[PDB]
Amino acid sequence: GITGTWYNQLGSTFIVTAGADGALTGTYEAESRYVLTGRYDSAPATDGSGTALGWTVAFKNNYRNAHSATTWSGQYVGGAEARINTQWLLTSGTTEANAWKSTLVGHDTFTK
Amino acid sequence: GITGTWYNQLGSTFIVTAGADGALTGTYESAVGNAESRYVLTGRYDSAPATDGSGTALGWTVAFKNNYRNAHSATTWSGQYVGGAEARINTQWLLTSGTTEANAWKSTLVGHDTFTKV
Amino acid sequence: GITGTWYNQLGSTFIVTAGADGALTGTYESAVGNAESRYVLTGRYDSAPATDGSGTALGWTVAFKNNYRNAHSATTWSGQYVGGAEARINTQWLLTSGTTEANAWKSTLVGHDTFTK
Amino acid sequence: GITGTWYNQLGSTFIVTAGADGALTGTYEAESRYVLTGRYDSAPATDGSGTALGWTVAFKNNYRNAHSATTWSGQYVGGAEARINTQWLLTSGTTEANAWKSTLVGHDTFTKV
Repeated sequence: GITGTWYNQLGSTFIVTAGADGALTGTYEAESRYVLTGRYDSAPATDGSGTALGWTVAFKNNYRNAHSATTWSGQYVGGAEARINTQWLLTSGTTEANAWKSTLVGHDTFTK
Repeated sequence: GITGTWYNQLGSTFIVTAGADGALTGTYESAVGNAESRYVLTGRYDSAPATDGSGTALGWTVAFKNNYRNAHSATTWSGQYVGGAEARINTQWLLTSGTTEANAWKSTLVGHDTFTKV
Repeated sequence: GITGTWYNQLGSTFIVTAGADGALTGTYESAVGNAESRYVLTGRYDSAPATDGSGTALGWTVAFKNNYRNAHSATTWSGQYVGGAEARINTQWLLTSGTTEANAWKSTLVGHDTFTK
Repeated sequence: GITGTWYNQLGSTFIVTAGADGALTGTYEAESRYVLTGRYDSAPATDGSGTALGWTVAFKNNYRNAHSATTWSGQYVGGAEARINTQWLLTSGTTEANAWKSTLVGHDTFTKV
């Protein structure tokens, strides 16, 4: 149930395809569209546990470059209403003097 | 630059190819935890970084499933590449395990990794 | 405002008083009632927040050790108070457990809690 | 052992006094001095385990206000070269429109040297 169009809390849209080998590929939202790549556990447990996954987006496309990248780590939860629960790290490229403030942390919840 | 073999402070091995689309591909082998042999990684990087001395932002994911064993978990590394006589990849990571809704609050570990050439 | 009784998404109880000097003191309730699961908290907040609608920055710590149990672990919450009337406290936390040097890479959990008054 | 003057890799002086009832009090460094308050495990294991700790500093004093606070979470590793390893979270006050980018994360290592 991972393959699909997902939306987070701020109307961002993630279109993902989950290959049977464990690959995740797709798009993050024209000038605002970006490539995404990740991996997921293609053989989760069955004690009712979520499926672990993750992905990465570099905020560079042919229209802009913000010099940074975000990784989302979390799990897909199946049920009457499917969701993906994640936490994320965004890192910006900095000078070494500035490295201490290069990384933001947050959380996102996605729904179809 | 980024392409090559790196080692973190625990001895884990990171073998990467940085392509010109900004794709990261390679394998990861962990010196710790419930992992054995190599795992597939996939990632992205800024392939047109600032020319100002700023590091190179990157990120990647490893799901710890291979033919040897499955830890039902995935890790992401977010950080930057700093070139030079002692080139480095400084990262922070999130490790999420599959849990039941009830146990979710203890699903995610956080830490930092430093990768160097030896 | 910040002073009062709050609870997070899992029903845990936080009893906090904000001091005139930016001090935060109070108690963490794991169960509603049980005293064996009652823990001392302490923190700091911004006693003079910006006037443009920004929240109020805050932080606090709970070490999981009282008269009855010692988990050998400690949690810190970082986040902000947002008043108005819905009034919410939004945080991120870090829980560390004492470990050997060899297992330090698995000593800290991370998450987010939201509080209701 | 915990009580003392600690320095991080970036300079900053933290002065902490450890209390027998698990409390932590001190200052982060006069217009750049701030109150720090925290807790720790005053009965740690002797199996080689580190002592769990946490503290908070809100960056307002009688001179300045940055509208931000930081929490540190980690453990004291005593022994030959006493050290405190930590992960930290800094939050600033934001509108809740800028809320997704209100919180920075990093790690700090402290020595008495």
